[PDB]
Amino acid sequence: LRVGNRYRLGRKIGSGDIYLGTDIAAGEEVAIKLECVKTKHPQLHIESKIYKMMQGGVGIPTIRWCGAEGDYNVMVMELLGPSLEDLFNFCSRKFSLKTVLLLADQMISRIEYIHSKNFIHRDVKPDNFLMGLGKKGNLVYIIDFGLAKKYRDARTHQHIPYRENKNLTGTARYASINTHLGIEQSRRDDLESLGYVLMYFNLGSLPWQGLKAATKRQKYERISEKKMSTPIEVLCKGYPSEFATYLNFCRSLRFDDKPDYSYLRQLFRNLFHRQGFSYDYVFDWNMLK
Ligand SMILES: Fc1ccc(-c2ncn(C3CCCCC3)c2-c2ccnc3[nH]ccc23)cc1
Repeated sequence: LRVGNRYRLGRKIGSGDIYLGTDIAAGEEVAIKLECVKTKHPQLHIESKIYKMMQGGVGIPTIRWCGAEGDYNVMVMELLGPSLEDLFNFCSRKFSLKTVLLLADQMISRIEYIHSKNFIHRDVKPDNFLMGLGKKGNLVYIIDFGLAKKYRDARTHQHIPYRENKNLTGTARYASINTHLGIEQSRRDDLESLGYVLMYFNLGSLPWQGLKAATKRQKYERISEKKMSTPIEVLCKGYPSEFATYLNFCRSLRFDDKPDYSYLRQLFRNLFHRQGFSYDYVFDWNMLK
Protein backbone atom coordinates (compact mmCIF):
# COMPACT_ATOMS: atom_id res chain seq x y z
CA LEU A 1 0.00 0.00 0.00
CA ARG A 2 1.18 3.54 -0.98
CA VAL A 3 1.92 5.31 2.35
CA GLY A 4 3.06 8.86 1.73
CA ASN A 5 4.03 9.27 -1.88
CA ARG A 6 7.10 7.07 -1.84
CA TYR A 7 6.77 4.41 0.89
CA ARG A 8 5.56 0.82 0.38
CA LEU A 9 4.19 -0.87 3.48
CA GLY A 10 5.37 -4.48 4.15
CA ARG A 11 4.51 -7.06 6.84
CA LYS A 12 4.55 -6.40 10.61
CA ILE A 13 7.87 -6.47 12.49
CA GLY A 14 6.32 -6.51 16.00
CA SER A 15 5.26 -4.28 18.94
CA GLY A 16 0.70 0.94 17.36
CA ASP A 17 2.28 -1.86 15.34
CA ILE A 18 5.65 -1.64 13.57
CA TYR A 19 6.08 -2.60 9.89
CA LEU A 20 8.91 -3.16 7.44
CA GLY A 21 8.65 -0.84 4.48
CA THR A 22 10.59 0.46 1.54
CA ASP A 23 11.48 3.97 0.54
CA ILE A 24 10.74 3.17 -3.13
CA ALA A 25 12.31 6.48 -4.28
CA ALA A 26 15.67 6.18 -2.44
CA GLY A 27 15.85 2.35 -2.51
CA GLU A 28 16.23 1.98 1.31
CA GLU A 29 14.25 -0.10 3.85
CA VAL A 30 12.37 1.81 6.56
CA ALA A 31 10.34 1.15 9.75
CA ILE A 32 6.71 2.31 9.77
CA LYS A 33 4.53 2.84 12.84
CA LEU A 34 0.75 3.01 12.24
CA GLU A 35 -1.93 4.22 14.69
CA CYS A 36 -5.71 4.20 14.04
CA VAL A 37 -7.13 7.74 13.68
CA LYS A 38 -9.83 6.98 16.30
CA THR A 39 -8.29 5.36 19.34
CA LYS A 40 -9.50 6.44 22.82
CA HIS A 41 -5.84 7.35 23.55
CA PRO A 42 -4.10 8.95 20.50
CA GLN A 43 -0.31 9.00 21.27
CA LEU A 44 1.71 8.75 18.01
CA HIS A 45 1.52 12.44 17.14
CA ILE A 46 2.67 13.34 20.68
CA GLU A 47 5.55 10.84 20.47
CA SER A 48 6.51 12.14 16.99
CA LYS A 49 6.81 15.71 18.35
CA ILE A 50 9.39 14.45 20.84
CA TYR A 51 11.31 12.31 18.26
CA LYS A 52 11.49 15.52 16.13
CA MET A 53 12.96 17.59 19.03
CA MET A 54 15.60 14.78 19.50
CA GLN A 55 16.59 14.68 15.75
CA GLY A 56 20.34 15.11 14.96
CA GLY A 57 21.56 13.52 18.17
CA VAL A 58 23.90 10.56 17.93
CA GLY A 59 21.86 7.35 18.16
CA ILE A 60 18.47 9.02 17.75
CA PRO A 61 16.60 7.35 14.83
CA THR A 62 15.94 9.71 11.83
CA ILE A 63 12.28 10.53 10.96
CA ARG A 64 11.75 10.11 7.19
CA TRP A 65 8.06 11.16 7.21
CA CYS A 66 5.01 11.87 9.41
CA GLY A 67 1.46 12.18 8.13
CA ALA A 68 -1.89 10.49 7.86
CA GLU A 69 -3.09 7.98 5.22
CA GLY A 70 -6.53 6.35 5.16
CA ASP A 71 -7.50 4.99 8.57
CA TYR A 72 -4.04 5.65 10.06
CA ASN A 73 -1.58 8.14 11.47
CA VAL A 74 1.90 7.23 10.26
CA MET A 75 5.55 7.76 11.21
CA VAL A 76 8.46 6.44 9.03
CA MET A 77 12.01 5.90 10.41
CA GLU A 78 15.29 4.68 8.92
CA LEU A 79 15.44 0.90 9.58
CA LEU A 80 17.32 -0.25 12.67
CA GLY A 81 18.50 -3.66 13.78
CA PRO A 82 17.67 -5.90 16.79
CA SER A 83 17.24 -4.67 20.36
CA LEU A 84 19.69 -5.39 23.23
CA GLU A 85 17.06 -7.80 24.61
CA ASP A 86 16.95 -9.64 21.24
CA LEU A 87 20.80 -9.72 20.99
CA PHE A 88 21.00 -10.78 24.71
CA ASN A 89 18.56 -13.67 23.99
CA PHE A 90 20.55 -14.55 20.84
CA CYS A 91 23.72 -14.70 23.02
CA SER A 92 22.17 -17.16 25.56
CA ARG A 93 21.56 -14.34 28.09
CA LYS A 94 25.30 -13.89 28.70
CA PHE A 95 27.33 -10.78 27.75
CA SER A 96 31.11 -10.48 28.36
CA LEU A 97 32.39 -7.64 30.56
CA LYS A 98 33.81 -5.98 27.41
CA THR A 99 30.36 -5.89 25.76
CA VAL A 100 28.60 -4.57 28.87
CA LEU A 101 31.18 -1.75 29.17
CA LEU A 102 30.99 -0.88 25.40
CA LEU A 103 27.19 -0.63 25.75
CA ALA A 104 27.31 1.31 29.06
CA ASP A 105 29.46 4.03 27.50
CA GLN A 106 27.00 4.67 24.65
CA MET A 107 23.88 4.18 26.84
CA ILE A 108 24.90 6.87 29.35
CA SER A 109 25.54 9.25 26.40
CA ARG A 110 21.99 8.74 24.97
CA ILE A 111 20.19 9.34 28.27
CA GLU A 112 22.37 12.47 28.72
CA TYR A 113 21.34 13.70 25.25
CA ILE A 114 17.62 13.14 25.98
CA HIS A 115 18.07 15.09 29.29
CA SER A 116 19.78 17.92 27.34
CA LYS A 117 16.54 18.20 25.31
CA ASN A 118 14.56 18.82 28.57
CA PHE A 119 12.99 15.31 28.71
CA ILE A 120 13.30 12.18 30.85
CA HIS A 121 12.68 8.73 29.25
CA ARG A 122 11.17 6.68 32.18
CA ASP A 123 11.31 3.31 30.31
CA VAL A 124 15.02 2.54 30.33
CA LYS A 125 15.22 -1.17 29.54
CA PRO A 126 17.16 -3.41 27.05
CA ASP A 127 14.13 -3.47 24.65
CA ASN A 128 14.30 0.29 23.97
CA PHE A 129 17.93 0.25 22.73
CA LEU A 130 18.53 -1.00 19.17
CA MET A 131 21.76 -1.58 17.25
CA GLY A 132 22.09 0.15 13.85
CA LEU A 133 22.51 -1.76 10.54
CA GLY A 134 25.27 -1.60 7.89
CA LYS A 135 27.73 1.30 8.42
CA LYS A 136 25.86 2.16 11.67
CA GLY A 137 26.31 -1.38 13.17
CA ASN A 138 28.59 -0.22 16.05
CA LEU A 139 26.06 2.41 17.13
CA VAL A 140 23.55 1.97 20.01
CA TYR A 141 20.24 3.89 19.39
CA ILE A 142 17.42 4.67 21.83
CA ILE A 143 13.72 4.48 20.90
CA ASP A 144 10.28 4.83 22.48
CA PHE A 145 9.22 8.18 23.84
CA GLY A 146 5.67 7.11 24.68
CA LEU A 147 6.27 7.44 28.47
CA ALA A 148 8.59 10.51 28.27
CA LYS A 149 7.90 13.79 30.08
CA LYS A 150 9.47 17.29 30.26
CA TYR A 151 11.37 17.58 33.61
CA ARG A 152 12.22 21.30 33.16
CA ASP A 153 10.83 24.30 31.16
CA ALA A 154 12.71 24.54 27.84
CA ARG A 155 13.44 28.27 28.41
CA THR A 156 13.44 28.92 32.18
CA HIS A 157 15.19 25.55 32.98
CA GLN A 158 12.70 25.40 35.89
CA HIS A 159 12.52 21.86 37.29
CA ILE A 160 9.05 20.28 37.65
CA PRO A 161 7.91 20.11 41.32
CA TYR A 162 8.62 17.24 43.73
CA ARG A 163 5.40 15.16 43.78
CA GLU A 164 4.32 12.01 45.62
CA ASN A 165 1.56 9.36 45.42
CA LYS A 166 2.12 8.33 41.79
CA ASN A 167 1.66 5.08 39.83
CA LEU A 168 4.50 2.96 38.38
CA THR A 169 4.11 3.77 34.64
CA GLY A 170 7.13 1.94 33.03
CA THR A 171 8.73 -1.48 33.53
CA ALA A 172 8.93 -2.61 37.21
CA ARG A 173 12.07 -4.71 36.70
CA TYR A 174 14.31 -1.68 36.10
CA ALA A 175 12.35 0.98 38.05
CA SER A 176 14.12 3.09 40.74
CA ILE A 177 13.49 2.72 44.47
CA ASN A 178 12.12 6.30 44.46
CA THR A 179 9.71 5.24 41.66
CA HIS A 180 8.47 2.33 43.82
CA LEU A 181 8.00 4.87 46.66
CA GLY A 182 5.72 6.77 44.26
CA ILE A 183 8.00 9.82 43.87
CA GLU A 184 8.12 11.88 40.68
CA GLN A 185 10.81 10.67 38.22
CA SER A 186 13.79 12.87 37.31
CA ARG A 187 17.23 12.53 35.68
CA ARG A 188 18.60 10.30 38.50
CA ASP A 189 15.88 7.74 37.87
CA ASP A 190 16.71 7.14 34.18
CA LEU A 191 20.37 6.53 35.30
CA GLU A 192 19.51 4.18 38.21
CA SER A 193 17.39 2.14 35.78
CA LEU A 194 20.36 1.91 33.43
CA GLY A 195 22.36 0.66 36.49
CA TYR A 196 19.95 -2.27 36.91
CA VAL A 197 20.03 -2.96 33.12
CA LEU A 198 23.83 -3.26 33.26
CA MET A 199 23.78 -5.74 36.20
CA TYR A 200 21.04 -7.64 34.34
CA PHE A 201 23.49 -8.14 31.45
CA ASN A 202 26.17 -9.25 33.97
CA LEU A 203 23.92 -11.74 35.86
CA GLY A 204 21.50 -13.02 33.15
CA SER A 205 18.65 -11.91 35.39
CA LEU A 206 17.95 -9.71 38.42
CA PRO A 207 17.17 -11.17 41.91
CA TRP A 208 13.65 -9.60 42.00
CA GLN A 209 12.88 -11.16 38.62
CA GLY A 210 10.22 -13.88 38.33
CA LEU A 211 8.37 -13.30 41.59
CA LYS A 212 4.98 -15.04 41.71
CA ALA A 213 1.99 -13.15 43.12
CA ALA A 214 -1.81 -13.29 42.71
CA THR A 215 -2.45 -9.74 41.37
CA LYS A 216 -0.33 -7.25 39.38
CA ARG A 217 -0.27 -4.51 42.05
CA GLN A 218 0.82 -7.24 44.54
CA LYS A 219 3.69 -8.16 42.17
CA TYR A 220 4.95 -4.54 42.09
CA GLU A 221 4.81 -4.49 45.95
CA ARG A 222 6.92 -7.69 45.97
CA ILE A 223 9.50 -6.26 43.51
CA SER A 224 9.76 -2.99 45.47
CA GLU A 225 10.33 -4.90 48.72
CA LYS A 226 12.95 -7.21 47.19
CA LYS A 227 14.86 -4.22 45.72
CA MET A 228 14.71 -2.31 48.97
CA SER A 229 15.94 -5.37 50.99
CA THR A 230 18.80 -6.25 48.52
CA PRO A 231 21.92 -4.13 49.39
CA ILE A 232 23.91 -2.84 46.38
CA GLU A 233 27.00 -4.79 47.55
CA VAL A 234 24.92 -8.00 47.41
CA LEU A 235 23.35 -7.23 43.98
CA CYS A 236 26.83 -6.57 42.58
CA LYS A 237 28.86 -9.27 44.44
CA GLY A 238 31.43 -10.90 42.13
CA TYR A 239 31.51 -8.08 39.51
CA PRO A 240 33.89 -5.06 39.32
CA SER A 241 33.07 -2.54 42.10
CA GLU A 242 32.26 0.12 39.41
CA PHE A 243 28.74 -1.27 38.94
CA ALA A 244 28.14 -0.71 42.69
CA THR A 245 29.85 2.68 42.78
CA TYR A 246 27.55 3.76 39.82
CA LEU A 247 24.30 2.59 41.52
CA ASN A 248 25.30 4.17 44.89
CA PHE A 249 26.03 7.48 43.17
CA CYS A 250 22.67 7.39 41.36
CA ARG A 251 20.82 6.61 44.66
CA SER A 252 22.65 9.62 46.31
CA LEU A 253 21.29 12.13 43.75
CA ARG A 254 18.84 14.80 44.84
CA PHE A 255 15.55 15.17 42.94
CA ASP A 256 16.71 18.17 40.89
CA ASP A 257 20.46 17.41 40.74
CA LYS A 258 22.14 17.43 37.36
CA PRO A 259 24.01 14.07 37.24
CA ASP A 260 27.75 14.02 36.55
CA TYR A 261 27.35 11.86 33.33
CA SER A 262 31.00 12.48 32.59
CA TYR A 263 32.03 10.99 35.96
CA LEU A 264 29.89 7.88 35.29
CA ARG A 265 31.41 7.38 31.81
CA GLN A 266 34.94 7.84 33.19
CA LEU A 267 34.18 5.19 35.83
CA PHE A 268 33.56 2.47 33.26
CA ARG A 269 36.35 3.84 30.94
CA ASN A 270 39.00 3.45 33.68
CA LEU A 271 37.75 -0.15 34.30
CA PHE A 272 37.83 -0.74 30.53
CA HIS A 273 41.51 0.39 30.36
CA ARG A 274 42.54 -1.64 33.47
CA GLN A 275 41.15 -4.78 31.76
CA GLY A 276 43.22 -3.96 28.60
CA PHE A 277 40.16 -3.79 26.29
CA SER A 278 40.19 -1.68 23.06
CA TYR A 279 37.24 0.52 21.96
CA ASP A 280 37.03 -1.35 18.57
CA TYR A 281 33.22 -1.93 18.73
CA VAL A 282 33.53 -5.71 18.43
CA PHE A 283 30.57 -6.90 20.55
CA ASP A 284 30.01 -10.57 21.46
CA TRP A 285 27.47 -11.02 18.68
CA ASN A 286 30.01 -9.81 16.02
CA MET A 287 32.12 -12.91 16.78
CA LEU A 288 29.32 -15.37 15.93
CA LYS A 289 30.06 -17.48 12.81
F1 LIG B 1 8.51 5.61 13.48
C1 LIG B 1 8.77 4.48 14.20
C2 LIG B 1 8.96 3.30 13.53
C3 LIG B 1 9.26 2.17 14.26
C4 LIG B 1 9.36 2.22 15.66
C5 LIG B 1 9.67 1.01 16.45
N1 LIG B 1 8.97 0.74 17.62
C6 LIG B 1 9.45 -0.41 18.04
N2 LIG B 1 10.44 -0.92 17.23
C7 LIG B 1 11.11 -2.25 17.37
C8 LIG B 1 10.29 -3.35 16.71
C9 LIG B 1 11.00 -4.70 16.82
C10 LIG B 1 11.30 -5.04 18.27
C11 LIG B 1 12.10 -3.94 18.94
C12 LIG B 1 11.38 -2.59 18.82
C13 LIG B 1 10.61 0.02 16.20
C14 LIG B 1 11.64 -0.04 15.14
C15 LIG B 1 11.89 -1.24 14.47
C16 LIG B 1 12.85 -1.26 13.47
N3 LIG B 1 13.55 -0.19 13.08
C17 LIG B 1 13.31 0.96 13.73
N4 LIG B 1 13.93 2.16 13.54
C18 LIG B 1 13.40 3.05 14.45
C19 LIG B 1 12.45 2.45 15.21
C20 LIG B 1 12.37 1.10 14.76
C21 LIG B 1 9.15 3.44 16.30
C22 LIG B 1 8.86 4.58 15.57
